[PDB]
Amino acid sequence: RPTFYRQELNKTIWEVPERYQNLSPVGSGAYGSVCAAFDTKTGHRVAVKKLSRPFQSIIHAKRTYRELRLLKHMKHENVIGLLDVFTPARSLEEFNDVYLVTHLMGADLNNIVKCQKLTDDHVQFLIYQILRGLKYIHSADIIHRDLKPSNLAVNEDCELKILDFGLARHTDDEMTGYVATRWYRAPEIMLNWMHYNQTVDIWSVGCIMAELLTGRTLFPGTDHIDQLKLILRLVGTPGAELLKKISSESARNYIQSLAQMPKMNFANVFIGANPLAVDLLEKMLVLDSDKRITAAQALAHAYFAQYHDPDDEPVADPYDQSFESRDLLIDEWKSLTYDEVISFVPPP
Ligand SMILES: NNC(=O)c1ccc(-c2ccc(Cl)cc2)o1
Ligand SMILES: [Cl-]
Ligand SMILES: [Cl-]
Ligand SMILES: [Cl-]
Ligand SMILES: [Cl-]
Ligand SMILES: [Cl-]
Ligand SMILES: [Mg+2]
Repeated sequence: RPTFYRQELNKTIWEVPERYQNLSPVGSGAYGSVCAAFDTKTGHRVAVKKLSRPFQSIIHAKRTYRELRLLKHMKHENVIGLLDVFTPARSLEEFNDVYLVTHLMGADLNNIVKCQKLTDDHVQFLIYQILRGLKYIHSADIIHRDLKPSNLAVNEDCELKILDFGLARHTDDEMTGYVATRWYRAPEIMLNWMHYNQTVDIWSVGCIMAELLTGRTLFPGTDHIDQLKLILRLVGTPGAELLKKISSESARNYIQSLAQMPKMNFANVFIGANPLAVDLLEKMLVLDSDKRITAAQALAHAYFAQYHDPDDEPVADPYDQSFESRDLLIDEWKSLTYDEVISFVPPP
């Protein structure tokens, strides 16, 4: 067991191993507080996140266990990994606090979209890396659920990592009105007309790719209905083949009210873009999710010819998510979390 030291930073007690020095607050949501630190064991600048109220309810205790399981599993160059996890508790009986340690990220994709002149080569390399990471995530039967520019870390060498997996955290208030939190969601998820599946992440990749090519949000809706109208004007209203599949009475009802529109010509929307970029966007931005390109299929598209290496696009170890359908008490979720903290082995 390492030695721990205590300090107060912005009205919060931080108790951390001596290896972590020069702690400085960086931000805080309702999920926890975050400090930047220097890790003397590894030489890395790190983010230390102290969870807030990790075991306050059954829903909160399960969410804590879900986040720790997911971060312990992810071992890939284009996905955030777990450097360390610790608790100052010496036993299950005094266990209350959980701290998570990752590499400190600087710029997100939001920063480089607003500010930099992107070549076609930049767009190829950035979207290649998102798809390489997503092939890995989807091979474990994990859905990200919240891909958007602020959840993509990028360095000076244009190297990218996926972060901030959806933990089923977002509220109705957070999705309301003119908000980036909704602009990258697939239309069938927008109003819960279908259950989440991994094809929803490819829709988000299409919205990010369009925004790197134009410098502008693809579907900046002022509310759910305005955003659906922007989507259907580009990709067309449902055809007979898709209508047949639509199980939700709610959806077919509102959709039959709208005048029919054809799919637009994407070469006239994305003026001057590489024709191979236009072709790949037509394969991602398909209303019928069964017909979208997969991450594994997209990596072999001629747009990525310069970067594609089928011997260096790895898949994940199997991931057991059976806990998701399990009914447990707060203290049982807390005991499972404690076992995962004490069994952690750091990376090489
Ligand atoms: N396999 N797909 C489906 O079961 C499904 C159910 C609902 C939809 C859907 C897609 C776009 C709009 Cl606008 C409305 C509904 O797709
Ligand atoms: Cl230490
Ligand atoms: Cl990492
Ligand atoms: Cl504790
Ligand atoms: Cl964003
Ligand atoms: Cl597993
Ligand atoms: Mg985020």
